[PDB]
Amino acid sequence: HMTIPDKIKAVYEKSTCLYTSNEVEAALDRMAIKIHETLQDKNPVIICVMVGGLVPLGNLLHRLDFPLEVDYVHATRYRGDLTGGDILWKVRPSSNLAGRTVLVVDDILDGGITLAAIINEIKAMGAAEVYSAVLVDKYRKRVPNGLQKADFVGLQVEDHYIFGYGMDYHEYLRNAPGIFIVHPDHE
Amino acid sequence: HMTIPDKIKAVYEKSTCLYTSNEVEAALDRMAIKIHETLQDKNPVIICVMVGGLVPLGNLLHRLDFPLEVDYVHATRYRGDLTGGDILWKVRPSSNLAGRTVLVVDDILDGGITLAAIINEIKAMGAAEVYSAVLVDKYRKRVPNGLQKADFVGLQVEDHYIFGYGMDYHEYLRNAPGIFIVHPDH
Ligand SMILES: Nc1nc2c(ncn2[C@@H]2O[C@H](COP(=O)(O)O)[C@@H](O)[C@H]2O)c(=O)[nH]1
Ligand SMILES: Nc1nc2c(ncn2[C@@H]2O[C@H](COP(=O)(O)O)[C@@H](O)[C@H]2O)c(=O)[nH]1
Repeated sequence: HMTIPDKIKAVYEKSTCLYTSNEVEAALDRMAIKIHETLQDKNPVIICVMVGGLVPLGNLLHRLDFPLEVDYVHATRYRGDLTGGDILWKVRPSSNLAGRTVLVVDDILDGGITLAAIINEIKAMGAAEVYSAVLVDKYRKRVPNGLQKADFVGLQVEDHYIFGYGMDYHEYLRNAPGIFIVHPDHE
Repeated sequence: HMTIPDKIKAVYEKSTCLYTSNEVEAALDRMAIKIHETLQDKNPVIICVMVGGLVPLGNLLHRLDFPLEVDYVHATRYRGDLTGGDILWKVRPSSNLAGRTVLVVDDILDGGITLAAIINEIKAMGAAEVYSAVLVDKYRKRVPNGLQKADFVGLQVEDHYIFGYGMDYHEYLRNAPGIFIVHPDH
């Protein structure tokens, strides 16, 4: 009977397009300019926040024209975890970050807890400066211990269930060419 | 003293453009079409070989039009390690891969030992099928131990020391918009 790949095609067919890939590229361009002005002379280590950060960072990187390094980090947060302690670390920041300017790049700012915990841990390693870049910002959705606002924001959105351009629908659909809203039948 | 940044800026100024960003886009386009025809129904897990595969994969992903999943892996190898016997794993393949069609994505196929070791460890996790994609193939440079041919290749190149589009020069220049060759004097 019915498969997961079958449901995924269906989810995609029922979805509503919120941003075309061209609009995302535009947002990525806007961010690049802002990142340039701030970080061009900082010799930053740009940290990809796995796995949501992958396609945004990939597309963003070649728009960045100043010396930089790349690294990555991976952390997961439980549903009911509001402190930031009790977040599972898959890939930790390194001591190499000590005395370095760091830019953290993720797909979405929601509650803000994952990214705050990640930033704290990067700081705990001795990073001179820490910035944050986010493709989408769910501006109406912070919680007290969350990273309140990000330094660089591609797009501002309402609380939709969204996917595409690195954002998953249950691990699928990171490859969808834009930002899509999940039909209420599929949320 | 001379900063690492200053040296990097200089290394980029003397560099020679092998391929433009536009050329790289077109390469990625070719790969996407071939990947579609091979894997459109396999429900693959596409696996990013860190950190070289990040920008190639990131750019590639939205070109792929079929159901898929994403994961990453990280293995490094000593140049003197002529077998895969002493590759040091940063991030290992998961058990979740058991019974799955897997695509491995990397920046460059050089000798092939690092790639073949990654494929083998993936196979050992019980993977059903493993395919390999690479942005650039140094076709002349293969060793007997390494992975001989890649299933998908973006571009074939001579043995230049190269960077850009995810490929580094001592961790730098992964952001260079295209593929570039270091000046002989570097
Ligand atoms: N795919 C998807 N993921 C989301 C959405 N909202 C939040 N997330 C997930 O939650 C993470 C951020 O969580 P926070 O710690 O900000 O509450 C993101 O990196 C992302 O994985 C959404 O609408 N779609
Ligand atoms: N930046 C850069 N990396 C290279 C080059 N040649 C080989 N490498 C690195 O070595 C890996 C290939 O190793 P092999 O498969 O030959 O053991 C690639 O994934 C890449 O990270 C090059 O010209 N430039």
